[PDB]
Amino acid sequence: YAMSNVLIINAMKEFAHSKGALNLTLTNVAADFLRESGHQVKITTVDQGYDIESEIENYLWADTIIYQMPAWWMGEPWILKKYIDEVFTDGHGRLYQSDGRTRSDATKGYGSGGLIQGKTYMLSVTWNAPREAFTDPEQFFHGVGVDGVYLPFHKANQFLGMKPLPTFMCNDVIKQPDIEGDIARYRQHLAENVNS
Amino acid sequence: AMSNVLIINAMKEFAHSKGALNLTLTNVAADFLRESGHQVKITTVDQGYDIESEIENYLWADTIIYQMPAWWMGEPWILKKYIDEVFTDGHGRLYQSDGRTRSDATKGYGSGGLIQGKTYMLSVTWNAPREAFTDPEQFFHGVGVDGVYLPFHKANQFLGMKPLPTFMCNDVIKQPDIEGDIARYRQHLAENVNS
Ligand SMILES: Cc1cc2nc3c(=O)[nH]c(=O)nc-3n(C[C@H](O)[C@H](O)[C@H](O)COP(=O)(O)OP(=O)(O)OC[C@H]3O[C@@H](n4cnc5c(N)ncnc54)[C@H](O)[C@@H]3O)c2cc1C
Ligand SMILES: Cc1cc2nc3c(=O)[nH]c(=O)nc-3n(C[C@H](O)[C@H](O)[C@H](O)COP(=O)(O)OP(=O)(O)OC[C@H]3O[C@@H](n4cnc5c(N)ncnc54)[C@H](O)[C@@H]3O)c2cc1C
Repeated sequence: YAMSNVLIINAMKEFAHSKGALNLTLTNVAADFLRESGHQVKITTVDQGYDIESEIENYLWADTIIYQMPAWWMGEPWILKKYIDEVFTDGHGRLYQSDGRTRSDATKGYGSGGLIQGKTYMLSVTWNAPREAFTDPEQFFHGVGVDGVYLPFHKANQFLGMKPLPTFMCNDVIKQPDIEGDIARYRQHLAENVNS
Repeated sequence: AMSNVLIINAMKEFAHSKGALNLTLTNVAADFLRESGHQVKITTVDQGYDIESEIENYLWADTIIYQMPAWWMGEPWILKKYIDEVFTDGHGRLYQSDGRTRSDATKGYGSGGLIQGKTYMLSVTWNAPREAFTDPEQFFHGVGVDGVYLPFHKANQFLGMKPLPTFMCNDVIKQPDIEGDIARYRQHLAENVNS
């Protein structure tokens, strides 16, 4: 005997042709909308630094983890890979227990040794690439979709026991900025997938 | 005319990874390739690097081999940092654009590379068993090692390069097999890197 607890991990970074403003904006849009909607929200700003232990506790507290990030060389910026390499690993015993296999039947069960089953996660990504690069079979990603491109990132999260919510993506963000459209679409996405 | 080979060793001592298998395989490749007549250069990512020198190394190389452990389903963060710095700073030399240099912006993404003709190869070490990649009911839904490494492949292909077949060692923690790893890797190099 409110709404779901949400942790937003903002992986914005000012570097070369990325200035981090779109990712900061979408982080704030989600935080404000979700809070308005009744969710408690915590925000981690990766590039600013973080306390590994606190982050592990944040995952345990969260019902849903949103990764807000730009696309850097087809995936997460290095700062976010460092964050999971530190946080997930140090989370051994609390976020996951094992690889889910037995030495007895070693070919089976990989990825079933998580401890945070029940929690969900969602990718919110920003790309210079057009949406068609992911869906047109003759284009760069051979039709595998955004979730095919992010398959290893998805699987790192699923190894802990989590399941994904549908991915949100903004495309052509450099050549054809559409902040108003991004915000409207994102609010709609959050209303459908994160609010319940 | 054996290919110039750049080996990028992304080993890192951290938590349960001691880096020894990746260092061993880096050496196995360097020695075998040198004996076979290739010029070889080695970048040890965790020990540090000069970005300009690395850009020059890619231009020098005919084939780039990434020797790396699997960390959270992919490359260690140090190697993602290496490409985020080197590939980006290499704009104008390693790649020119995203390939959309004419009116039709929904098309051509990834065709703006500059190092077409060069090849790259992944040499990876995993605790996961080989069946996790191939058995359709297992974790990776049968997409294979190259499906798991899709984004890393595509980062390299955006520069214009094409892959050689991937080499993988599996169950490296619970069931080490250094002798087998070495024999299999030499065979893989002979078939794919030697010409
Ligand atoms: C190293 C590196 C690698 C990359 N690799 C890839 C890749 O592999 N694939 C790919 O598709 N892209 C890639 N890019 C592009 C990258 O994805 C984009 O730069 C990033 O998504 C932009 O997000 P940002 O938060 O940095 O926004 P910013 O760069 O700050 O802003 C982007 C645009 O949105 C506008 N904007 C942002 N916020 C607001 C606001 N609140 N109001 C009005 N306008 C706003 C800005 O004015 C600007 O026009 C890469 C970039 C770098 C630096
Ligand atoms: C943060 C982190 C995340 C990880 N994520 C994943 C993952 O998502 N998926 C996955 O499958 N695995 C993962 N692992 C496991 C990781 O892939 C292995 O630890 C790595 O491949 C081992 O390679 P290494 O070079 O560090 O070897 P080491 O750890 O140094 O050695 C591995 C074994 O090989 C032996 N060995 C090495 N070289 C020799 C030699 N020359 N002679 C005799 N014996 C030798 C060692 O004694 C040891 O038994 C992760 C590990 C870490 C630390």
